Amino acid sequence: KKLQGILTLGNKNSGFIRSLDDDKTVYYVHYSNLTGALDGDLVEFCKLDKPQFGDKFDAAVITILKRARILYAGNFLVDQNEFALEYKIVADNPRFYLTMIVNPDSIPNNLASNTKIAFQIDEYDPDNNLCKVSVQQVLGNNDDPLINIKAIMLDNSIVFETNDVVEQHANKLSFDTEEQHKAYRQDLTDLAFVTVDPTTSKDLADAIYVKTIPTGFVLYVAIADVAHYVNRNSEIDIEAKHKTSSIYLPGHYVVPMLPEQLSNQLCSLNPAQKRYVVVCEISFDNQGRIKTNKLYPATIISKNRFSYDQVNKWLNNKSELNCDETVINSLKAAFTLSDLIQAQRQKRGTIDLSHKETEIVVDEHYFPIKINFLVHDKAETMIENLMVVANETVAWVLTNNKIALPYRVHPRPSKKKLQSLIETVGELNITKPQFNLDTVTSSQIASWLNENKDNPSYEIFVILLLRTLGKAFYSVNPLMHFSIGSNHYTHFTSPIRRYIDLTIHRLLWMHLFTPDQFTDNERDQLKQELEKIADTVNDTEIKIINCERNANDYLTTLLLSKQIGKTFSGFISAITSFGIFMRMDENNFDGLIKITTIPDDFFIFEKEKMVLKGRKTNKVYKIGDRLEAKLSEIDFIQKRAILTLI
RNA sequence: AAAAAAAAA
Ligand SMILES: [Mg+2]
Repeated sequence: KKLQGILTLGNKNSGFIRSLDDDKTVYYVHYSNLTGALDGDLVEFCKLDKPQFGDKFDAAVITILKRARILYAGNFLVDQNEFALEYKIVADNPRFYLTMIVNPDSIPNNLASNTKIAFQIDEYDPDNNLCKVSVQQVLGNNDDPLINIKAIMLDNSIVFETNDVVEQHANKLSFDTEEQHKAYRQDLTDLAFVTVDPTTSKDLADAIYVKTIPTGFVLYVAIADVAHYVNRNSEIDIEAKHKTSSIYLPGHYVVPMLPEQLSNQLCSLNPAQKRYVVVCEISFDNQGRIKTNKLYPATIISKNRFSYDQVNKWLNNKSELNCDETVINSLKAAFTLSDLIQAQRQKRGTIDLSHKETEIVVDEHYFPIKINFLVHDKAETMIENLMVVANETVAWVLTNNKIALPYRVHPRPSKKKLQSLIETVGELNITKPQFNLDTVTSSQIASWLNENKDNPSYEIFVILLLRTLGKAFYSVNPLMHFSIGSNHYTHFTSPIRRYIDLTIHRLLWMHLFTPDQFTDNERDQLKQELEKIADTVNDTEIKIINCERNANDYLTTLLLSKQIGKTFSGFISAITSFGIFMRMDENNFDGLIKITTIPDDFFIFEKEKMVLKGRKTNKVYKIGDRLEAKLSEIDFIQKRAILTLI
């Protein structure tokens, strides 16, 4: 018969097709055999008669079954030649390789050159890779960095435009004063809950209070009661389900999963306002082992809105925070519990995969200024520990009550991927591990990292381990979370900005808090949808991560384009057939050193060790080597910084 | 070129 699979385009816009079969078989397809297909398209293909060159079969596309996109971002150009106007579009995406004939009836008379637009394909000629396109949206000035970020979101299918019906529905909502007197809702408004968040955030989902008892501690994790305001399958909910999460882009810019009157006002646990929450209350003994837990709706008043910067500076006795003594005692008790919890998590097995992370600072016109390294201090570590224990507790409560739910899962990595990792890292003098590769535990990977922290190449070690370990995702099947270290885990603590957390809250309400206010058909309708919700969230998480990486590259190469001629030190992060990727120390960005212009020899890529070796002199470039290199150009088409060795 | 845990965002 005929085969079917998804096309992925890479270097030079050749690529491969991943079949939909059981084996997920991979076939190579050269540019010349794409027959009009674009990156991400689902295609029908045939396997060519020609004998396999090696590695895998080569393929050709027969037809396109379903396009990955309907709109594409691009730059519109107009010029006058003779007495006739000429239109051109240059697609933002370098994998959009078709030559475009612009339908003139789609061009407003007032559309000026160098305007970012979105277009659709009206027709295509598979034999010449030329197509007719129509402008569908005018986005704005092509030189404005914010317009390019919005184009990137559009190119990744990420909704960002205001939805007028949804904003009007959200503006109708208000605080129901009578909800707090419900018998099922515990009044906790006297307790000294507080919030600790980055200084600029206005969506505050979580508040904490920790009390000491003679036998140990009681922790209160209060999470904004989003399900109270957002009814399932309402206009607001449907839009939230489409987004699946809030998006945070550089420089301030947030696309919220929920509109602002909810995300930053009615649900945000803002200081001094009465707010409805769902509380996970956990009592601990003096060893930090969970003794009991209860979940229940409540009312709170946050007493203080703190930043991470404020709490960390207070920790080092440099400055101090203006709050009641009950808050001070809760914060001190929260830190004691958090250090204690951290110790219990390491004992049970948990993999600390921390590494360098960055953010891009932009000015008032969205132009990038500099790159900052992020820190993850005690206060951020403290909140993280309390949020993890609540998430894990809720996962177990729902499982124990036999309620189907979406877990946050992370499977054990395969034996083959680990062995591949082991060989790669031996050239970096990372110890060979002693554990069994089929059975290796979280505890054993953590110990393995530990016996190597002082190695100069520990940073790239963690990078390679992170790729070996792979993606976490959501699943209704009760799979383990290998890197966190638990057999059951979910996302409960952030429903203002993640749709899964909202779903978890709904499950709590419908099965445990007020099952009597819902019918069995409501419970079964949600149960039947869980796997589709997990699928959409997983698919959209990929799009968001790709969107962030596009924006990081666009903004970082735009910033470096003004620093041509500076020399940067760094280390080799990857070796490819077309050259070396070097990660620059000062900005954590990978630049490309093209193979052809490496000095002193002619270098050949050898896939065996993933090195470049010089045909004479035996010079070897390998992953991890320290380098110094010159910034020679910015490739604005592919958004790669190109470097030359010094 | 390829890709990633956790947490607050
Ligand atoms: Mg928070």
